[PDB]
Amino acid sequence: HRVLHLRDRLDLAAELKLLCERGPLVRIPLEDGSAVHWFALGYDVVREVLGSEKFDKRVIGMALPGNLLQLDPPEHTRLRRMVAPAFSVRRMQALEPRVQAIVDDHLDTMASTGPPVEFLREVAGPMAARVACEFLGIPLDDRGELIRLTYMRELAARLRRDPGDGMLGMVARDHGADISDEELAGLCAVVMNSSVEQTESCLAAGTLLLLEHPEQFALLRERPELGEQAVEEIVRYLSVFEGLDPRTATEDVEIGGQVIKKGEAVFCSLLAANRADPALDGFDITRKESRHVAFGHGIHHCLGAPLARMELRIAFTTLVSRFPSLRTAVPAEEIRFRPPSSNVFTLLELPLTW
Ligand code: HEM
Repeated sequence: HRVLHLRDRLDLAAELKLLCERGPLVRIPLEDGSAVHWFALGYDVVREVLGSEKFDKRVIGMALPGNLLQLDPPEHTRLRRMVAPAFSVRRMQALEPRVQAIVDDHLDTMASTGPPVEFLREVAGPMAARVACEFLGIPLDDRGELIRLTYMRELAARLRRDPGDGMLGMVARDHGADISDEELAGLCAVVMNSSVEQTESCLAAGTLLLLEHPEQFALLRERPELGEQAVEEIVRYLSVFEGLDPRTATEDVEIGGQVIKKGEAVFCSLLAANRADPALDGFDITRKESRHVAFGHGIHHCLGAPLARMELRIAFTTLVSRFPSLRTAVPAEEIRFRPPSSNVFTLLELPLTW
C-alpha cells in the first residue's frame, strides 16, 4: 500500500491528499479477491482502531523474541508491564542531565570540527545512539562496538548475569528469571533500532524543519520553555513513523460508522491522520496542544515516548541556542528524502553550515 507513503518533501503528495478526500476510513478490497483491506486515515478513526480490543497483530498474506509489537494480550501485557517502569517520570528526570551532557558532547564535537557537517551521520545518528546506550545501561566498553554494528545474545546474557544500571539492569534485577537472554537481547535491539531509526530521523529532519521556519528556530532560542510544544509539533509534522502494521479484526466491529468484518485488515496511516487536515496543519511551535498520533495509541503506544520526547526537547533547544547562525549548506529544495517505503521516513543526508 505504497500510496500511504507518498510525500512532497515533508508534505503529503497530491495523490495521497486525493485519497484522503475519500473519507477517514476507506475500504480497499484487493484486486484478486484474496482479502478486504481498510485504510484508516483520520485522527479519530485511527484512535478508534488502535484503542479497540477487537483487533490483533496477526501476520497476514522476522519474528524476534522480546518484540512487543509482535505480541497481543496477555503475553504483550506480561512483557510490557516488566519494562514499563524504565520510563516513569521519576526515571526520565534522573536521566535528563546525563542526556543533556551527551547532547552537549556531540554539539561540542560539531563546533570543533567546524562547518560544514553532514548532520545526519556525524551528529544526529551518534547522539541518538549514545543516548540509547545510556538509557539501556550498556557497559562503556561495549558501546563503541554496539553502535558500530547499528553479539546481542552474548551481550544480553552477560549483562543479565551481572545487572548494571539503566533499563536492562532494572529488568534483569527485578525480573531476572522471567525474561530470557533472547528476550532481553530483543528489547535491546528494538531500543537501539528505535533510536538510530525513528529518533535520529526526528533529530535530522526536525532540524531541517526548524531551519525552514527561521522565525520559529529563533523563537525556540528566545523562549526555550516552548521546547515541549515544539517537540509535539515536530513529531506531528514529520510523522517519521508513517504507517502501522495491520490490525486484523478478530470479530465484526463497527468503526467510523462502517462494519469491519472479522478477518479484515486495517492499515493506520499516522502520516495522513497527522497532516491531512488542511485547517491547522501549518508548522507552529506556539501551538499549546498538538493533535497527533505520531506515537500511536492504545496498548502498543510507543513505549519509548517519554525518552524520545525528553531527548528531542533537549536536542532542539540546545541546538538552536548554541548555533543561532545554523543554516543548510545547500538550498533546502535539494535535500534528498528516502523514496516511499514502509521503512522509517528520513532524509539521506543534511549538510549544514554556520
Ligand atoms: C521520535 C521517535 C519515535 C517515534 C515517532 C516512535 C513511534 C512509535 C509508534 C507509532 C509506535 C506504535 C507502533 C504500532 O502501534 O504499530 C511505537 C512503538 C514502540 N516504540 Fe516507539 N517511536 C519512537 C521512539 C522510540 C524510542 C526512543 C523507543 C525506546 C525504547 C521506542 C520503543 C518502542 C517500542 C518498544 C514500541 C512497541 C510497544 C508495544 O508494542 O507495546 N520508540 N513507536
